[PDB]
Parts: sequence; structure tokens; C-alpha cells
Amino acid sequence: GDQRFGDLVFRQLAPNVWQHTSYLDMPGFGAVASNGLIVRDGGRVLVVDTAWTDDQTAQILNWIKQEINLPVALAVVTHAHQDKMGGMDALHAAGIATYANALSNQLAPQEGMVAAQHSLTFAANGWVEPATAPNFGPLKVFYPGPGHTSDNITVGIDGTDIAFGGCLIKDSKAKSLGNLGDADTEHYAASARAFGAAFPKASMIVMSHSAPDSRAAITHTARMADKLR
Ligand SMILES: [O-]
Ligand SMILES: [Zn+2]
Ligand SMILES: [Zn+2]
Repeated sequence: GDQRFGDLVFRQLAPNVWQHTSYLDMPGFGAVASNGLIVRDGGRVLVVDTAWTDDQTAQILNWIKQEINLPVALAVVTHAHQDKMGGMDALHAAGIATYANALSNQLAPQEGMVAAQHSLTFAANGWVEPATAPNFGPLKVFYPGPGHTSDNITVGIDGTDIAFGGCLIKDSKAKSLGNLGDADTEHYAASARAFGAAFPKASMIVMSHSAPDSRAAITHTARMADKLR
């Protein structure tokens, strides 16, 4: 069951995997939820995405201290929007090593974000170049192509049935793709399908702006994105 912890919500998804949820009251758009992940890998914790703010991200770290009580070895953030990178300073203040797509780090300042410390680069086929993601343990990072943004990346969790689509994927009941302000409308559908093809065994799809769903999230997202072309 959901655990309310201050203004955030935490939900266990699998034995070593939790979803974090934070909210930003965006005037004209309501209070928008954003989800990321927390993964225990043996004696350390790995984080996918910040919360919207530094204060909220510090609260994620407080929850981790309370409920897991192991060091956070690293965080990876999945593009240069506030829901994913807004809390970078809190991660740095805590001494956590941070990683993002090279392109996300390049875009960060202009998007009003602080860059991660380290840049991921990607092979032509989309898989992260392993030397740029040292000590990622079960996190398998994949660049599916431009979609929600040019820089969006995705993360599978080895040893689980879970893959994280970030803001690229919406659930199977969604009426729209959400914020397309920085989207690549021509390539979105193919990128959504490439995410699915990269993690073919994942039966639980986690995403930023919907609750976890089946792979119907991927097919429905791609089918909606077909209409953008
Ligand atoms: O976003
Ligand atoms: Zn975004
Ligand atoms: Zn988002």
C-alpha cells in the first residue's frame, strides 16, 4: 500500500524496488504527480530521477534512511525537465554520484536545471556505453530515440519484471501524451516501440505521469503517437 511521507508518496513494486512520487502545483495545470524509482542493490541504494524540487528530493533521501538505511551510491536522471532533474542540488549536497545523458547535461542550464556530475553516452543501437555507467548494478540504461524530449532515456531493472519509461510512456487508459512542448513528434512512436523492444521481458512498466501498468502502456502510447505524424 501507498506510504505517505510528508508531501511525497512511496510504493513498493517488487522486493528491492520502490516508486517515489512528488507533486508540483503548476499554475494552470493542477498538482502534477511525477514518479521515479528507488532500487536496493545489495548494500547500496540506486535512485532513478529526482523529485520536482531540492526539498522534496531531500525527503526521498530521508525516506531511504528510514526505510532502507543504506547509502545511496548513485542516481540517474532521465532528461532535463524539472520533474526528473529539479532536485540535483539535494543529491549533490548528500554526496551522491549523479548521471544523465550527455545531452541532458548539455541542456540542463538552459532548462533551469543543475547538470549531473557524469555524462552517459550511447551506442548507435541505443544501449548505454558501459564505461559511462560504472557500478550501475541491475540498472540497464537505454536511449530509445527522441520522443517526449530529444534526450529522454529509459531504465530496465535486472532481476525484476520492471522497466521504467520515464515521461516517454503513458498508461493504457491515457487520453494524451502529456507535455509535448519539447517533443519530437515525428519520431515519438518509433521511440516508444524501441523502448518496448529493448526490454521485451518487462511485464510492469513504470512511468513518470501514470501509475505502473502492463505493456499495454507501451502499445497505447505508441498508437497515440502514430497520430502525431
Ligand atoms: O517532464
Ligand atoms: Zn519531461
Ligand atoms: Zn515529465
